[PDB]
Amino acid sequence: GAENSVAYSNNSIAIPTNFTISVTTEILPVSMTKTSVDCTMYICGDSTECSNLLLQYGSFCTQLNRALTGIAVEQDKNTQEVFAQVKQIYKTPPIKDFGGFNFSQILPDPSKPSKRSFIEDLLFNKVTLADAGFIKQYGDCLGDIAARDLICAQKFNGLTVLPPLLTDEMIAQYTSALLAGTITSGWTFGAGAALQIPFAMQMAYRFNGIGVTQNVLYENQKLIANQFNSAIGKIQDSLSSTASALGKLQDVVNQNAQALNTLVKQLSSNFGAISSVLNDILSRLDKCEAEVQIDRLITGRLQSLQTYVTQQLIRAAEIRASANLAATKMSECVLGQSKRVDFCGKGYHLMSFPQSAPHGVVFLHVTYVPAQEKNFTTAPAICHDGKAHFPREGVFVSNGTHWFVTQRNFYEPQIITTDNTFVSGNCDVVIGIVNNTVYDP
Amino acid sequence: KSFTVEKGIYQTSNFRVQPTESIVRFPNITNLCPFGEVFNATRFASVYAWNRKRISNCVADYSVLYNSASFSTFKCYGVSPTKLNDLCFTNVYADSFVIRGDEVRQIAPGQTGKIADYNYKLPCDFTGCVIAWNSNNLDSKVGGNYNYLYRLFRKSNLKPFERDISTEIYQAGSTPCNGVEGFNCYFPLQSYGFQPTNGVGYQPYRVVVLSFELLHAPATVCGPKKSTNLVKNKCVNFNFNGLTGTGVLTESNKKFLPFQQFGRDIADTTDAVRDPQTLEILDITPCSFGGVSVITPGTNTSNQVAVLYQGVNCTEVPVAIHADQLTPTWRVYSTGSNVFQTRAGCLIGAEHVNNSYECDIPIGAGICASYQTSQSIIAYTMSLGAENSVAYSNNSIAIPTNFTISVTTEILPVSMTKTSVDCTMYICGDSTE
Amino acid sequence: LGKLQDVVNQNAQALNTLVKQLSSNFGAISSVLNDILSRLDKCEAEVQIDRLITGRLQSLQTYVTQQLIRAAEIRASANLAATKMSECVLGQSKRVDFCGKGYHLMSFPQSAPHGVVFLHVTYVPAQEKNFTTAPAICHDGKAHFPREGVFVSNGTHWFVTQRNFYEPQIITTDNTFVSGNCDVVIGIVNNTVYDP
Amino acid sequence: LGKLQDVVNQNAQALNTLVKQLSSNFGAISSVLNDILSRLDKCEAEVQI
Ligand SMILES: *[C@@H]1O[C@H](CO)[C@@H](O[C@@H]2O[C@H](CO)[C@@H](O)[C@H](O)[C@H]2NC(C)=O)[C@H](O)[C@H]1NC(C)=O
Ligand SMILES: *[C@@H]1O[C@H](CO)[C@@H](O[C@@H]2O[C@H](CO)[C@@H](O)[C@H](O)[C@H]2NC(C)=O)[C@H](O)[C@H]1NC(C)=O
Ligand SMILES: *[C@@H]1O[C@H](CO)[C@@H](O[C@@H]2O[C@H](CO)[C@@H](O)[C@H](O)[C@H]2NC(C)=O)[C@H](O)[C@H]1NC(C)=O
Ligand SMILES: *[C@@H]1O[C@H](CO)[C@@H](O[C@@H]2O[C@H](CO)[C@@H](O)[C@H](O)[C@H]2NC(C)=O)[C@H](O)[C@H]1NC(C)=O
Ligand SMILES: *[C@@H]1O[C@H](CO)[C@@H](O[C@@H]2O[C@H](CO)[C@@H](O)[C@H](O)[C@H]2NC(C)=O)[C@H](O)[C@H]1NC(C)=O
Ligand SMILES: CCCCC/C=C\C/C=C/CCCCCCCC(=O)O
Ligand SMILES: *[C@@H]1O[C@H](CO)[C@@H](O)[C@H](O)[C@H]1NC(C)=O
Ligand SMILES: *[C@@H]1O[C@H](CO)[C@@H](O)[C@H](O)[C@H]1NC(C)=O
Ligand SMILES: *[C@@H]1O[C@H](CO)[C@@H](O)[C@H](O)[C@H]1NC(C)=O
Ligand SMILES: *[C@@H]1O[C@H](CO)[C@@H](O)[C@H](O)[C@H]1NC(C)=O
Ligand SMILES: *[C@@H]1O[C@H](CO)[C@@H](O)[C@H](O)[C@H]1NC(C)=O
Ligand SMILES: *[C@@H]1O[C@H](CO)[C@@H](O)[C@H](O)[C@H]1NC(C)=O
Ligand SMILES: *[C@@H]1O[C@H](CO)[C@@H](O)[C@H](O)[C@H]1NC(C)=O
Ligand SMILES: *[C@@H]1O[C@H](CO)[C@@H](O)[C@H](O)[C@H]1NC(C)=O
Ligand SMILES: *[C@@H]1O[C@H](CO)[C@@H](O)[C@H](O)[C@H]1NC(C)=O
Ligand SMILES: *[C@@H]1O[C@H](CO)[C@@H](O)[C@H](O)[C@H]1NC(C)=O
Ligand SMILES: *[C@@H]1O[C@H](CO)[C@@H](O)[C@H](O)[C@H]1NC(C)=O
Repeated sequence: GAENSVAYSNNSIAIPTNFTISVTTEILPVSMTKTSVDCTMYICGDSTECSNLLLQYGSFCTQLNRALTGIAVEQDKNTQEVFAQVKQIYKTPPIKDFGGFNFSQILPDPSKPSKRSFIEDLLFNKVTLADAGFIKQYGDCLGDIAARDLICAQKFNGLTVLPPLLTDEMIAQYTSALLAGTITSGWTFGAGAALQIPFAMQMAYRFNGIGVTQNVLYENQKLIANQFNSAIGKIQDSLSSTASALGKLQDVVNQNAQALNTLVKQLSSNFGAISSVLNDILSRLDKCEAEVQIDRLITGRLQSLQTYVTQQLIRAAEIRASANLAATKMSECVLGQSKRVDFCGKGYHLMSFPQSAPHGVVFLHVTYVPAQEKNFTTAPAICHDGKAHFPREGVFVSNGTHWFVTQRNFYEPQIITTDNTFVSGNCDVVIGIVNNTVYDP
Repeated sequence: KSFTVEKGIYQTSNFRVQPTESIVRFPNITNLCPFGEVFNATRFASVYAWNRKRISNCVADYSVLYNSASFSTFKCYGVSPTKLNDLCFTNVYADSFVIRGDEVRQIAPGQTGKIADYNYKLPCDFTGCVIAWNSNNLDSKVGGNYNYLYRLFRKSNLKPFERDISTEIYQAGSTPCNGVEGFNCYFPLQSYGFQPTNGVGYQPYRVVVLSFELLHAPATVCGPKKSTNLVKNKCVNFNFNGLTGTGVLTESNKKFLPFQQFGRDIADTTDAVRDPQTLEILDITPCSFGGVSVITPGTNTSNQVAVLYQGVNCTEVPVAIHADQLTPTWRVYSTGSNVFQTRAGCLIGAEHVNNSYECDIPIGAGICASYQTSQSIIAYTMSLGAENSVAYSNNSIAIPTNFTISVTTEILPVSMTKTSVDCTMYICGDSTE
Repeated sequence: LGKLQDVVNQNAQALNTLVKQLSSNFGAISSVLNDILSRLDKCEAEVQIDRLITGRLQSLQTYVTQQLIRAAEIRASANLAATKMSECVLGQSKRVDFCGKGYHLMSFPQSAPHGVVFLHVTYVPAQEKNFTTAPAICHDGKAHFPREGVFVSNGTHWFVTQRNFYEPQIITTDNTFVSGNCDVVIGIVNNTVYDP
Repeated sequence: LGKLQDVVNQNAQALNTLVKQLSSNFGAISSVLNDILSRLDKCEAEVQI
């Protein structure tokens, strides 16, 4: 990266005088495809003799089905714990009098039949084969036999994709509830019932939270609002242009589809048998050698299924980790203001907004970034009349002529007074103290 | 694999359907095969000049051979002999010759000796079968037949199914003898002496090797079975050109090349067949369509259930499930009054309810089911929760005046059982071997 | 205590599945080593027993793999429990909904078979009242903002109140602070500020 | 720095176990492909391999 050398000195401080309000998009997978498998059909193409031979294994694919059902239940659990943080389905007021902040892009659009917002619509467009499962209805596999779609081969070999419990509309409704609570009630709708608060005052709370006084909001409200709106516009273009915006989700989709395709391809292996087709074996050999060849094939295909289930358990563990992270982010950044650094964006965290996405969630972290800075001459304390003065909040600063106190993250100089500072002992122990006079009102 | 099922929705294996009928469809050919020419021949060829005969447009009855001919050895590789009636053979060649009795063992894959290296070699990956019978009363005369010759010397062993009828003098020694006989170079072909009185191992044996390959090409030599009709749109035990399987056969649209009869998908199972009689194309599908999930309150509560079929259209459920092949206890669940078409699929056995409750048994796609009391199973779109609309205004604030001190229990697992395994005892029950 | 009982059940079920999987032939003539070793001589006993050994070793490998998955999950839960004990028992956590629904006061641990139980004691504001608010107060041309709390009105007079409890107190110099003139802030109202 | 050295050891041990597991017969006549391919003709070489 760019080599840099900060101009550190023992009495020089860089204080900001201006800021920016950034909006950072960041995307977490939450769930994956609730795959299910019929062991009998996959291993044996509904032939009686192979089924009879598979009968004496029995416990193996009982275990496999148990594992896959656990995975599916875990996926539903993941989605619920991420999105169903609350249960009171709040709705936005008809009036969007939010102090100049424009939420139309993220709030629901009632014109569309589905209540996805604009950004959620873009996100659902960016991921290609999200569903590719339960949507595929029979008859298409018998009507469009010419195309030879992968899903049809998966269905004919017992590999099905179960539908998620929460539909996209229901998840979007949860998201709308979270948004409405965030932008009307502040953080209080997580800690018990939802209160109400004017949005500008909620913003003032957040600014007071990140250690800058509330007044600079009121003094720069319109500007801040404009900045926020512009940031949203930048998101509305940034994820609209490129195609790899939602890579992390599309990769998950691809892994699941690829795994199923590898399984139906692995059906083509001999596994040491005379042929990979049960029908050839059962039409070319009498009972006993058919038993032994079919046993070889059964063991091989059961091994392939066990491999698939093991990889699915690995991937489900990873998705559960990501879903736990998403739940923590929704709890700590949507439902409240997080003091943890770089947990919810690059900069001091103001708020976050959730947006649904296919098999995942998207957080728009709105954050405060100090932008323009000025050098100043500082000193850790002030000696007035033999006693030392230290600031309660802020640091001592000088423009070259006079000294003031300033809050850490914004240049708001104000004259030295008794109430700005406090006194602790004589001024002959502290290093770097300077002389000045302290106004007493 | 237990009686007491608990409350929930379970994915269950497709045992409901059972086949009921068999279909045999063999080509309309009736010419009995030339058994007379390759078995009842006046004279066979010498082993070094073994005679190859194409065979096509046959019906391999081979019960006619039971009447007269008795075969000392009849070994079949790649096919179990009991199945030879249930098959159609594509590229059938008969390789006929005569040897002595002791060398009949050399007509087999992976053998070595005079016959297996210098005269007649079979490949390792040999599909086909070998017949040999003693012929002392035909191919041996007093004084000894010398019409049967074998190649005694060769510089290198033969490749499979390779003939070598050269008669150049074999230079055994290191001095070339320029095309004449004498010392240290011999005439390679030596004549069997088949007296009618010598031992069994020096008695002439006639051998025919039938070489063919199976279930990959248009088969012209068919078995002696009797064809039946074609039952489509119903899952049957089909036997097409010996390819024996079970499934539903339907019409299709594939541009098969003239030299192809079987089509295979990515899984390599056969999917497209060409009917031998009427040169059309058929597609084979399974008759367990796929997911059939069963929804139930757990036993110790009741014994009623519902059934979801994933992805089917509620109109076409009975044909995809093949309800006509099922018992009435299944046909009640195939279709009834309690039809519901979810985007997850078709649900039968529970009445749809326009209300919305926080739900017990999830089904999918926003649908849940529960066993309510009207003591049956209901299905509904699950309720997200209480709709609310906070009364936001730009100068109104809700401040609390009182509080509560709640205590919330929440439970985390920390450890699990420290299991240990002795591999030797588990795998081997303390047996030494 | 479902979450613990499920763990117990998974471990027991896994072991039961293993001893049940001992009953499989794995392509051998029988699933019993004694039958094989009493019906066959050396060489075919070797090959049948090798088939059985490979099958049972595969079953054991499957068991160990599933145990590793489950142990990873338990380690994740144990790391979460350690973090909760550190951040909520040993201290007061500001993270929202980490240690109960509401503002976190404390937590108490309790042991349990193969797990831990946290009693999170938390503060939940219960009864609320509407009020007319304003972000600031213009006294004599300058704007007044509260240090801690928000400006509130019951309809007649204005007070400052801490965020999470209605404790109104009269406007004074020490309750508020001044920043510039009162012609830039939106929503400011007029009132008088007591000076002691 | 045990926690890191253990990771290193696990990776090295895993690779060593793999190259040691190359020495198993797995029910074949021998664990060496060269022995199998020099003692048997095509078909039984196919099945052993
Ligand atoms: C702080 O930064 C903002 C820009 O991020 C400045 O606002 C812009 O100022 C220029 C000229 O004054 C205008 O042309 C722009 O229209 C303003 N941007 C917006 C979004 O309104 C602002 O002037 C800076 N404040 C200080 C004290 O320097
Ligand atoms: C919030 O931002 C949008 C711009 O993205 C403002 O303009 C709307 O843009 C959309 C799509 O371009 C149109 O469907 C709307 O008709 C536009 N609004 C109007 C009044 O025409 C939108 O106005 C902004 N919201 C507010 C309250 O100002
Ligand atoms: C700050 O002010 C005090 C007194 O005004 C200074 O203290 C004197 O410094 C001179 C420097 O030589 C000494 O000669 C005196 O003896 C000191 N008198 C006392 C009472 O301390 C002090 O030096 C000043 N410090 C700075 C950084 O300006
Ligand atoms: C096929 O014909 C070739 C050529 O005659 C044979 O290869 C030669 O065999 C002789 C005797 O072993 C050698 O002296 C030559 O060096 C070989 N020439 C080449 C180019 O290989 C070959 O042995 C014959 N194949 C069979 C199965 O008989
Ligand atoms: C708060 O008080 C000030 C002065 O008492 C008001 O300012 C005057 O408002 C009237 C309204 O028409 C104007 O005619 C005067 O020109 C204003 N004088 C000055 C010095 O500003 C102010 O309007 C009051 N604001 C509220 C919300 O009550
Ligand atoms: C001196 C005795 C032999 C010493 C060498 C021992 C073993 C290796 C040679 C093995 C071949 C044995 C003779 C087989 C002859 C061909 C038989 C046939 O194909 O018809
Ligand atoms: C502060 O001083 C250093 C060196 O004098 C200089 O490099 C730096 O640019 C100054 N900071 C700003 C914001 O100008
Ligand atoms: C520094 O601050 C004082 C305070 O009034 C001001 O008078 C002076 O002009 C300022 N000087 C510079 C260089 O900013
Ligand atoms: C700060 O650094 C300078 C030289 O780099 C030194 O002269 C000065 O004494 C230092 N300030 C203090 C309080 O020590
Ligand atoms: C065979 O021959 C006739 C004429 O090609 C054809 O119509 C018939 O369907 C075929 N099958 C049988 C059993 O005759
Ligand atoms: C073969 O020959 C014998 C007598 O020569 C005769 O009885 C028999 O029917 C013939 N069998 C065949 C298949 O031609
Ligand atoms: C099971 O049956 C017994 C006796 O009827 C009853 O006490 C118990 O509550 C039942 N438990 C469940 C889960 O149904
Ligand atoms: C099949 O499902 C579709 C819904 O997309 C429906 O329009 C159609 O009517 C159904 N087919 C029949 C025969 O009902
Ligand atoms: C349920 O809602 C549908 C659609 O409005 C309607 O057709 C049906 O009559 C309703 N049934 C009941 C019992 O309310
Ligand atoms: C506050 O005002 C709204 C509408 O005037 C009302 O619905 C709500 O009940 C009020 N809040 C309380 C605690 O009464
Ligand atoms: C509002 O607060 C003032 C402060 O004294 C009080 O006098 C008045 O009675 C209160 N009015 C209402 C409606 O609460
Ligand atoms: C608050 O909303 C009302 C109408 O909804 C509006 O008249 C009023 O001007 C708004 N308050 C401010 C400070 O803009």
